Amino acid sequence: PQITLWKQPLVTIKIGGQLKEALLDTGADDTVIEEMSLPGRWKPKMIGGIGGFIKVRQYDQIIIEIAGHKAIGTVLVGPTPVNIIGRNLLTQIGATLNF
Amino acid sequence: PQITLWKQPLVTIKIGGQLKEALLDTGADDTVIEEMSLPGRWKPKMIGGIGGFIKVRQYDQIIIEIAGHKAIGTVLVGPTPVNIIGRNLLTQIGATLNF
Ligand SMILES: CCCC[C@H](NC(=O)[C@H](C)NC(=O)[C@H](CCC(=O)O)NC(=O)[C@H](Cc1ccccc1)NC[C@H](CC(C)C)NC(=O)[C@@H](NC(=O)[C@@H](N)CCCNC(N)=[NH2+])C(C)C)C(N)=O
Repeated sequence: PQITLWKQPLVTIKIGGQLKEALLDTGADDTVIEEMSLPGRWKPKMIGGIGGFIKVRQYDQIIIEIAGHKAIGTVLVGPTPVNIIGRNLLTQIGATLNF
Repeated sequence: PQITLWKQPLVTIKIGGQLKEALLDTGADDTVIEEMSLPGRWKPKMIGGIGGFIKVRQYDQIIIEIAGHKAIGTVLVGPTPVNIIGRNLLTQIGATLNF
């Protein structure tokens, strides 16, 4: 849909069968969720932003539904202060901000 | 001017008289520019992100130009790894997420 920004762009997502709330983040390359149990083998990685770098577990080929829109890709799980859907997944669902 | 999210949504902005490039970040409640000498009375602030907090100076009622669009607002200046336009300014240019 068309989402304005007077409020944070939070939507609901379903991963690993459970619901969770996440922020549509245009400033992130990747998708990162707070620590949870996800089926599948994972690989340790480091990612950074403001503040610095944090360790996370990278899960490849995760099926995720973001506002009823399916994507299947890389999700990173670790201690992010907020769950964010980055461009890696936003691209999959056809998100554009525009002009 | 809206955050064309796919490849890093970077655009030209004008602040304090200098031409700059910034990342349009839904998910950035704030705008934070690279260290620079802006005249104007400030307030010391601490903003948090991915891996922690960063000390920045807060300037209010700052006039900036985002992809040829005029906006006025609170700009924070500090040791940021990239210039970030946050929702506080994105809303004034009418930027929206579309999928
Ligand atoms: C595919 C490559 C992956 C490998 C990895 N890549 C990265 O780490 C890439 C560059 N990082 C990013 O893209 C990260 C997000 C993590 C990620 O995407 O993986 N982006 C980010 O962290 C971007 C800013 C940024 C962009 C580019 C470079 C640096 C920084 N900010 C995202 C973030 C979202 C929010 C939900 C936490 N927003 C902010 O950090 C803004 N903060 C705010 O708006 C605060 N008011 C939010 C509350 C914080 N406080 C609290 N909870 N008590 C700030 C910019 C004013 C690497 N190691 O190089």
